[PDB]
Formats: sequence, structure tokens, C-alpha cells
Amino acid sequence: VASYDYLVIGGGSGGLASARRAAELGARAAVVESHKLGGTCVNVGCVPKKVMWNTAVHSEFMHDHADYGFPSCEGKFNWRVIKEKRDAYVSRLNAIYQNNLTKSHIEIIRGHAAFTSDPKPTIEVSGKKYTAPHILIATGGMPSTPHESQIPGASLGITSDGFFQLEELPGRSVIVGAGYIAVEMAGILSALGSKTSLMIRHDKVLRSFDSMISTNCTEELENAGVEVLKFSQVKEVKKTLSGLEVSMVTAVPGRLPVMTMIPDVDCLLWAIGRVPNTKDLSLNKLGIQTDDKGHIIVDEFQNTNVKGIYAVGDVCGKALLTPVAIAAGRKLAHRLFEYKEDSKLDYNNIPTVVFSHPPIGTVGLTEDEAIHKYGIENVKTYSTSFTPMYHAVTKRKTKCVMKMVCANKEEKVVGIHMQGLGCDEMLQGFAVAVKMGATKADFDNTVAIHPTSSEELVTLR
Amino acid sequence: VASYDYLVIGGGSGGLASARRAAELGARAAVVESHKLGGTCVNVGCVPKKVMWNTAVHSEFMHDHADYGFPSCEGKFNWRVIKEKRDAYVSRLNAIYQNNLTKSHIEIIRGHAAFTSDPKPTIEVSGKKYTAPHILIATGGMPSTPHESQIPGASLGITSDGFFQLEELPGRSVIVGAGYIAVEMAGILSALGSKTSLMIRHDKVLRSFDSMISTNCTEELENAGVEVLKFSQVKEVKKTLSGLEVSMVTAVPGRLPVMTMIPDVDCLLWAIGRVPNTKDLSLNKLGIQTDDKGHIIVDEFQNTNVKGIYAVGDVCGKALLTPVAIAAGRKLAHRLFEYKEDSKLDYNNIPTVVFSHPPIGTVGLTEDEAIHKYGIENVKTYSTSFTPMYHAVTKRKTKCVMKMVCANKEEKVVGIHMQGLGCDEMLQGFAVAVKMGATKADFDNTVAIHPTSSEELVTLR
Ligand SMILES: Cc1cc2nc3c(=O)[nH]c(=O)nc-3n(C[C@H](O)[C@H](O)[C@H](O)COP(=O)(O)OP(=O)(O)OC[C@H]3O[C@@H](n4cnc5c(N)ncnc54)[C@H](O)[C@@H]3O)c2cc1C
Ligand SMILES: Cc1cc2nc3c(=O)[nH]c(=O)nc-3n(C[C@H](O)[C@H](O)[C@H](O)COP(=O)(O)OP(=O)(O)OC[C@H]3O[C@@H](n4cnc5c(N)ncnc54)[C@H](O)[C@@H]3O)c2cc1C
Ligand SMILES: *SC[C@H](NC(=O)CC[C@H](N)C(=O)O)C(=O)NCC(=O)O
Ligand SMILES: *SC[C@H](NC(=O)CC[C@H](N)C(=O)O)C(=O)NCC(=O)O
Repeated sequence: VASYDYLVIGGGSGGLASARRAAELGARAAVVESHKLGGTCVNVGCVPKKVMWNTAVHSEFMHDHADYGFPSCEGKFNWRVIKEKRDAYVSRLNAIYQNNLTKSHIEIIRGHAAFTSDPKPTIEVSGKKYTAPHILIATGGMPSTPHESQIPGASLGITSDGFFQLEELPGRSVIVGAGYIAVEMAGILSALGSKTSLMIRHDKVLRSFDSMISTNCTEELENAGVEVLKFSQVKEVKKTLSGLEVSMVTAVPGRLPVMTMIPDVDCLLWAIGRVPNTKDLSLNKLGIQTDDKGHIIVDEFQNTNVKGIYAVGDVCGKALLTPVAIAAGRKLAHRLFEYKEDSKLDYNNIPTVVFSHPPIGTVGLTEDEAIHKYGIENVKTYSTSFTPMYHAVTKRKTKCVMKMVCANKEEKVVGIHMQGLGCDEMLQGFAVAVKMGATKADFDNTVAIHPTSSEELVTLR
Repeated sequence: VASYDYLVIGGGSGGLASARRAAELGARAAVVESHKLGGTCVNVGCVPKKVMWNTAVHSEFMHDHADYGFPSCEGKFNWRVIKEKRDAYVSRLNAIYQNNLTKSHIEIIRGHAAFTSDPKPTIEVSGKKYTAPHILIATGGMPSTPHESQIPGASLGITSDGFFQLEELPGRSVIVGAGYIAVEMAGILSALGSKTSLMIRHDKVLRSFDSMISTNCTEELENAGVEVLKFSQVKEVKKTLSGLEVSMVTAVPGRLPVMTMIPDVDCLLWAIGRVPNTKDLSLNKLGIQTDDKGHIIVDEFQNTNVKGIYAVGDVCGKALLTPVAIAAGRKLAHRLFEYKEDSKLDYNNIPTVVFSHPPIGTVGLTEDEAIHKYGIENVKTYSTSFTPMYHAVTKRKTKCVMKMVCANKEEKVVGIHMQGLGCDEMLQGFAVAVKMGATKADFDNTVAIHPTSSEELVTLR
């Protein structure tokens, strides 16, 4: 059994960041990876998605070309051109990440890891055994798909993974789901030219976001040409002579359910959830706790119920974001190797950007969460709605909505929510301010930058 | 003599903001304006400039169209189309601002104001006299032009004001100056298709900015096709049969001066400075102090040397920005009408964005200013340089440069400087953090937003 100071299972965002920071502190570390380094963020997540988003943003601006004094641009988008360039970029990143591991002297064990029934925590990769006093599970998650038992023909649809393998733009697509991944996919496919429908169980998307955002986002999707099919779900999917045919049931409250058929669908994309990657780890061999969804249970320091075993990232099921897995992975390295016992990630005030059109930026509490935590009498909100100056000369329009949630007498800023052009790069700094405990006066005392959209947040009254 | 509680001379950014906040506090106010309400910001400044910048940004993205999988866009830009739409937008704003004054019950006295030799401060507009216990001078400034005595034919060139009256795109243009206005004009004319040259007295533009920015900005201008004529100045300008001919002297240190002729110039734009608007106020009648440039001298509370007379905005010559005139105007209203004697604007940490290509964002101290204030041993800087992800698939490239200036042991963030895509909307929030006294650890403890450019500022090592 080869011994190390730190054994990391999973070469994605959390696993890499932790192994690297540990190595910097002197730990002899090894990372086990059964696929491609960079994990979801590089291969089928953040990076390829962002490239596709920039492409979709290009299509929208092309629509405004004539308004800006130029001749109109025709429009024929060529999917495989960008797909090939996107794949190439991802290839460059995998090479870079591998190089980063080698330069830090981190061993890479290629293959699938599973725990053994050995007393002291030990794993086995391809017949070989490895052990360490500290083992991190950072195996991430997968897209969830419906079972053929409940939805016949569900397997005819693809997930976000399959979206990244598409070689042609689907002519007609139906996305099922109301979370951010669903919204992003719908927004990209629609901007690029696919006749798109988004099927949600209720009446709005992103229902866990502040209500101002769920409402505004649902309206912008419709204004952009996405058909939002409300109170609907898939009953069955079948392969016809040309495409797929989706049978859905729409059940609006106060009306009778109606069954509809959606024919000639080229692409059915399930964006209903993520499942943790833990089934083949043999967690049960060591008695590591998991919830009923398969997530590994951890305390505030990322400890599992077994000493010397930790877990970070998507596998834990909380705050499923790349920067969160990274920060939790690094804080863990410092606790274990720099002996900083108070080193852990604060899961409050984690900022998020949803790459919709326009993009969404959020940090802190929604109005309801603040109301429930401080009480109505102690919660004051400020908001604004306006048309960005960029649209002063265009026929096409989008809006910018901003909301500030303040708590107590001092009006401590506990939440910022916004949607609009530029919101994707606007959030980071305000997130720093909110993490510091800024009050509305701190915002009000900062001189504005004119003309920008960002200045509206420091001039709210 | 009609009496008021507050008489404001000038209907621009500072004058309007102050009059409005005063009216909200109960003051009977009147604003004197000899031209168009909204002043420079609306008519020949921020607003028309931003529209032209968005247009120039459109031209740059059109260049990347084919790289993004679309068919190429031809290119013939039509200047008068956007000019007409821009003028219309400015018309809408003037109407809005006038409405805002009427709804606040602020009287608008149309005309040119001048002080009288009356003992108690009194002004006269078109034969009629007006007085108040508090009079604010917010007359702004003008573009500076060379004298025909020193530069013969200087009057053949235009200023930024004249730039906004152009009805056609000049085929060949020469901009003289190295400040932000010069850089902005050069960037817009060049992106729109004019063969552009920028004539500067030294070797870099924006010399008063952090050195990383002056250098980077000079390089980006050249990379974008602007001919930067270094160590050069205009000696004479003459009207030829077709355009203008500019005689310039280039005097590089360590070489002999060389005289050059620039022929067939369609547009010569002077962007050398701003002069205060104070000559026709008869300041001398009350003995109000001014410097040798004509700026009105004021203390930290915007008081002049005469009781009951104040001055804010460009006329004072410090921090010539729209938001500064506004904030100083409002703080003044609170001091005088809400009796908050400690109400005044803090001129430290004022953020600025220069709409170049890519845009520049700056707040706080440059590396040299920090070195001089804390001493080399106490100044630590962190910086990064990278190519935005947007260019991962394009042949055309721009860079993103960021620098953080920290002071003392705690590494207090005293300055942030950056240039790159998205930097125009990225600054506001970090400005709030810096105004609050954030340290590098405050930045480091905020979870990053991936993938964005803004996340680089919270992950500097
Ligand atoms: C479509 C999509 C878009 C997203 N967009 C964003 C975004 O814009 N911003 C953002 O912050 N987040 C985004 N996310 C979420 C983000 O990608 C994840 O939160 C992050 O990748 C989780 O990192 P991780 O380390 O927990 O897991 P992963 O990155 O998934 O890494 C797990 C790695 O472990 C490996 N592995 C699993 N089991 C084993 C085993 N037994 N032995 C060996 N190797 C194993 C896997 O191959 C994988 O490489 C997106 C996700 C998706 C799918
Ligand atoms: C090309 C250009 C681009 C700029 N871009 C930016 C930018 O992007 N961001 C930014 O923050 N700043 C920018 N500025 C600077 C900004 O416009 C000024 O700082 C701001 O307008 C100053 O406001 P003010 O109230 O001091 O003066 P002004 O806005 O000039 O207002 C003065 C007003 O007083 C009136 N007036 C003068 N004398 C009299 C008199 N005797 N009687 C009656 N009325 C009188 C004038 O007609 C004028 O309307 C730019 C400036 C220019 C020229
Ligand atoms: S897309 C893969 C992830 N990249 C990042 O999020 C960049 C991280 C920042 N540059 C940073 O915090 O340093 C990821 O897997 N990152 C791995 C890493 O160790 O940076
Ligand atoms: S372009 C004219 C100026 N407008 C602004 O800068 C907007 C100000 C902000 N919305 C704010 O601080 O409220 C200007 O002249 N503004 C006049 C005003 O009173 O807002």
C-alpha cells in the first residue's frame, strides 16, 4: 500500500484546488481521476457553456446592427464551426491543468477509485491499493434523467452533457426544467435559432430566487421568443418518422388538465437535476453517511462521520458552484496542513450569476428569506427598473431590474438581486461589500460612475 | 429684488442636483441657465459620448462575427443615422430634466447671470435682479483651444463640442492631446473607420494614471490601428485645396527634431484641456477668489472666500466628473438646509472609468502615489495580465490587466487599476469595498464568480 499525506478522489474543481494548495504546504499528494482533469467545470460545464453564451450574445447584437447605423447582417449561423473551436479550447485547458499538477509534484493516478474493507481508510485503483491519513472525496455529480418506468421513452432525450456533443443546431427543441441550467440552455438554443420551448412545472423559472428575478426572468425569456409551457410535464416520449413526439399534460390550477402532443422535436433536453457521484465508491464499506439522494454528509469543516475522510463540492449537495468547491477545498488544505483549525468556508453570502439573456446576478438573501429571518417590520427593500442606455436607439429592448434587501435600523445590506446587461461582471465587487457587512449608507457614500448601469445600485432611494 | 432661499447659477450636473435636494428639504430655489438644462453631461458630454462608444463597440464585435460562426458583415457605417438618433435621445433627456425641475417647484430663470456691485450678494439676469442668502456657482467649463498667436490656423480645428455636431464621418482625423477625452475620441473615430492619428507630447497617454494603465492603454490604441505620434506637437495648421495640412514637430529625446507635414486632414480635434466658465460672472465685483486659470477657489465644504457663496463642479477645477459635481452639490444642500455641518464630499477614492477600447476602471492611489505616501517598504502590489475568455476563439485580441495596490501590514487596498472587456461595469462594487477600507483578505475571503473576468480581482496571489 503506497502511502501519501493526502489522497484526493476526483480531479475536478474541488479536488484539484485542494490537492494543489496542500502540495504548496508540503503535503505529498496524489489525485485519482477516472476521466478528464478539470472535471465538469472544464469539460461539460462552465467553460463550454460560457463560449456558447458568448456566441448567443453575438446573435443578439447582430439583431441591433442596423439600428446602430450598419447594414444588416444576414444570419446563417454555423454550429460546427464554433463547436470545433470550443472543443479545441477545452483541449488546451486539459493540457494546462495536467501541467499544473506536474509542476506542483502531485501524482495523478488514472482510474476509478473505490474504498476497501481495510480497517484504516484505504482505496484501490485498478488492483493497486493507496492510503493516506487524510482522504478527500470530490467526485462531483451527474445529470439526472427520468426513469423509463415513470416516463416511457425518457431515454430518447439528452442531458446537458449530450448538449455539448451536438454537432448540428436542432431545429426544434424542448427543454424540461426550471432551474438555471434549463434557463441557460433555452436561452442559447433560442438565440442561435432553434424553435425553443421551455417546459416548467409551475408558472415561473428559478423559483428559489428572489421573486423579482423569477418573474422578470420568465418575462424576458418570453420576450426573447422562448415558449414557456407552464404547469406542464412530460407524460411520454416517442420516436416518430421525423423527430420525436412529446406528450405532455398541462394542469393549470382552476382548469381541467389538457393533454397535448409536441411533434417533430429534434432535441429533448432534460434539465431537472443533478445526482451525486457516490454509488461506486463502496462508501458502505467504511460506513460513511449519505442522505437518501446519495449525497455525502459533512459538518462545517467538510468532515464526514469517519475520521480522516472529508468531502467537498457537488458530492455534498450544497451550493453547487465551481468557486464553492474550490474555496472549500483550499480552506480544508489550510486546516489540515497549516494547522488552522478555524479554517472553513462560510456558506453565507455566496454570489451567483446565471447566464441568461440578460444575465442575472444574486448574492445574499431574497426578500422572503430576510422577512423570515428579521421579521417584516425590520426589512426594507429598494428597487429600480429601467431600460439600459444601450437600447436608447434600438427597436429590440431588454430591461434592467435591481433590488437591495436591507435589515434592521442601520439598513445592513443582506441581499442584492439584479438582471440586465452587464450584470455578469457587475456582481463581484458588490459581493465583497456585502461580505464585509456594508449598510445602505456605505453604498450611498460611494461616488457613482456615470454613465453605467452599475451606478443605479449606489443611488437607490 | 426677488428673494429666494437658494439661487443656483448653472443648470448642469452640480447645479441641478443641488437645487433639487435643497427643494426636497423645503428651500425655495431657482436655477439660472443660459442654455440647455442637463449642461455638459447631457448635451456634449457623458450621454452623446456613451452612445458613440456603444456604436464603436458594435463595429469591433462585427469584426469577430465570422470567428463566431456567422457570415461576415460588410461594414459601411452610416454616421448620420446614429447622429440623428443620438440627437433625438438628448432631446428626450432635456424634456425630462425640465419636467424634473417643475415637479420639484424649482423656478428656472433663463439667461446669463452676472453678479452686481450690490453689497449683499446679488445677481442680475436680463435686467432683473435676484438675491438669496445662499448662492451656488455651478457654471462648469469649456474646451480649451490654442491661440492663433502661438499656433497659426489653430481655429481651423474643432473641440469635443464640435465633434458632436459632425454630420459625416471624417476620412482622416488627427486628435491632439493625451488625456481621457483625447483617448476616447481617437478610439471612437478609429473604430468607426476614420484613419486616425493621436498626437501626444510625450510617449504615453493618460500619464497621470498608474503606469501599468498608461503603458497598456498606449499599446491597445496602437493594436487597434490608432497612429500614436509621440513627442510631437502642432506648429501650424493651414487650409489646403482638400482638407487641412498640419505641420508638426517631433522631438524625441536623444535625436534631432524633425518637422513633418500631415496633409489631407479632414478633422483636427483639440483635446488639450478644459477652461472654467467664470469670465463673465463679474466675480471681481464681490472679490471672489480664483486661481490664475480662472477656477473659483473653495474650501472642503465648497465655500468660497465670501460668505453665502459656494461653488461646485468643473468650475472649481478638481475631479472633473459628473458624479462628483452631483455628490458635492447634494452634500452642500444637506449642510445648508438640513443643518448637517459635517456634510461635505470626501475627494479620496473617487472612481473613474475611461471609455477606451477596452475600457479602463480606476479608484484610489496609483503605485507611485502609494509609494510616496507610505514608503516603498510599506507598499505591496499584486497584478495579473490575461486574454479574456471571449477571445479564446477570435483572431483579434485584447488583453485584460489588473493591479491592486496595498498599504501597511494588513494590506489595506488603497488602489485598483484595470483595463479590459467589462471593466466599465465591474468597478462600482469594488469602489464601495475600497471606500469601506477593505484589506486584501476581505477580497480574498469573497467567493469568486466563475467564469468572469471580475473573479481575477478576488484571486490575486
Ligand atoms: C451545464 C453546467 C453549467 C454550469 N455552469 C456553472 C457556472 O457558470 N458557474 C459555476 O460556478 N458553476 C457552474 N456549474 C457547476 C460546476 O460545474 C460544479 O459545481 C463543479 O464542477 C463541481 O466540482 P466538483 O469538484 O464538486 O466536481 P466535478 O467538477 O464534477 O469533478 C468530479 C471529478 O471526479 C471524477 N470522479 C468521479 N468519481 C470518481 C472515482 N470514483 N474515481 C476517480 N475519479 C472520479 C470525475 O470524473 C470528475 O472529473 C455548472 C454545471 C453544469 C453541469
Ligand atoms: C466630451 C466629454 C466627456 C465626458 N465624459 C464623462 C464621463 O463619461 N463621466 C463623467 O463623470 N464625466 C464626464 N465628463 C465630465 C462631466 O461632463 C463634467 O464633469 C460635468 O458636466 C460638470 O458639471 P458642472 O455642473 O460642473 O457643469 P456643466 O455640466 O457644464 O454645467 C454648467 C451649466 O451652467 C451654465 N452656465 C454657465 N455660465 C452661466 C451663467 N453665467 N449664467 C447661466 N448659466 C450659465 C452652462 O450653460 C451649463 O449648462 C465629460 C466631459 C466632456 C466634455
Ligand atoms: S473551469 C475549472 C476551474 N477553474 C477556475 O475556476 C479558475 C480558478 C481561479 N483562477 C482561482 O481561484 O485560482 C477549476 O477547476 N480550477 C482549478 C484551480 O485549482 O484553479
Ligand atoms: S447626464 C446628466 C446627469 N445625470 C446623472 O448623472 C444621473 C444621476 C443619478 N441618477 C443620481 O445620482 O440620481 C445629471 O445632471 N444629473 C442630474 C440629477 O439631479 O440627477
